[PDB]
Amino acid sequence: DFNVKKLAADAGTFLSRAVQFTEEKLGQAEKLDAHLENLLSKAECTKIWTEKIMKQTEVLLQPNPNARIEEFVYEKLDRKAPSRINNPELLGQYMIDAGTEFGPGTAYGNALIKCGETQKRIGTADRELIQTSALNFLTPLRNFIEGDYKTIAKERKLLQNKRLDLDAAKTRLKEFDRQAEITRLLLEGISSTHAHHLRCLNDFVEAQMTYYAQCYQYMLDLQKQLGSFPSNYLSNNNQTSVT
Amino acid sequence: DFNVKKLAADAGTFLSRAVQFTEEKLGQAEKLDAHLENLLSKAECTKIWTEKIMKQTEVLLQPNPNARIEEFVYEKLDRKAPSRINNPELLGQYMIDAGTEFGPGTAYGNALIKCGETQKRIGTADRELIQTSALNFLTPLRNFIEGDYKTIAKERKLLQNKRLDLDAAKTRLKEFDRQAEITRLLLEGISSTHAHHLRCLNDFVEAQMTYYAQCYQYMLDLQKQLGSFPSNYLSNNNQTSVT
Repeated sequence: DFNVKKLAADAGTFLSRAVQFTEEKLGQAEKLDAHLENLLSKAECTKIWTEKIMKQTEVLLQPNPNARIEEFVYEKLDRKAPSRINNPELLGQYMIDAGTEFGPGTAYGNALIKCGETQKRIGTADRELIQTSALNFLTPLRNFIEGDYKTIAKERKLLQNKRLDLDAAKTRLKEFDRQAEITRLLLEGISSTHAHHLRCLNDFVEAQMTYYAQCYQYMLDLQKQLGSFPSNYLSNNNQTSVT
Repeated sequence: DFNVKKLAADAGTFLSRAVQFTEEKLGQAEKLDAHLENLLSKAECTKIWTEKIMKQTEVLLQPNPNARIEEFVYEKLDRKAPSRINNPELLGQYMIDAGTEFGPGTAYGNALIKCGETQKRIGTADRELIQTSALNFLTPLRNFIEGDYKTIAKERKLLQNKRLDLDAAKTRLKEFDRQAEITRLLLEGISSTHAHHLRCLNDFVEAQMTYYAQCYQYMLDLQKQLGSFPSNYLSNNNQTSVT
């Protein structure tokens, strides 16, 4: 009865320390009073959070910092680059050829090109889905990464550089005021004036959302375009079908 | 003016013969009169069409016979194998940790876990999407591949085997009737009695379709759960926001 005791005694420490082992892709700022160290740590969480949503919409598997390495490389122009081909275009690309190869004297000939044009028009919607996820969700946050975030990192880097310079200036008894003011104004801008990312998430969920209803209400029309075999080919003299 | 003539003269043959170069993964049956050779060729198109829809729903890129090689390997049991993790589970898996790491004294604390639980409940819907595409669309057609299609290929193989045997029996002048009857009944079963795949496509489009409306009408609720900042935090004394 002592093994299952000692088995839970050194496993509680392993279960308690299972958090601080991963989820790191950048450095850490210099350890300032709690009014400024809390703003600097909140800036570090704001940096890791603003640079950890854009890894999520392009690939479909993002549980790891490999998607953050995929996010750290960035692209501004879309020139000489087409859309990525999706599942519904390839779900109808063969079926067009299968419908013109199978046979026209059969009720599948009024049926396979209906599903083929259905999949080929969900193909343009999924071509739109990769564009509305990359133009209003990937683009302005990336331009804010290479915009004022370099200015914020520059002002806090010169803050942490010249803080030790004024430590050298004040500790010998007998560039930090203006730099700390611009840095603290940037930190209070990215904490208090945070009306930049509520709209980004609230428009990203609408940009994902307004494709699902369109392709659903277009796939509802396939039962109307395909409803002739429970009404006209149901009464066929060759075979009966499902009503 | 003769170069652009000859350039469009040898290129018409290349544009006319751009079809018969690919799209082949099995063999061809033996070349029988047109009432039986047309049924045998229709059986070959029925075989390539029935064995070329199941390659399309699992992977998202199927323009080539590599998806047909992925389709030729088949799996019956789902034992000791979980669901594949999708995009919305991984779209909220970090955001739960980001919400409990960022800060609770801010209106994002009433906002990030809302989007996180939204993405985590689209995660179960995309966990359902890989199951309704693999259980009612991949499973019974695969059981029909290793079911009566082996019987159809066996009866037509013995047809093409003993047809030359009765050619040997009849051409020397001075097992094919019953085999040809069972084979022709199987070919007329897979041509005329074709009420097996209208329901499969008509239920595959409903199985894809009834996820889109559910996740759309669940993402419409995020504007209601997130509508408190255009009504209560809009009148906040720190900052105004968007209405």
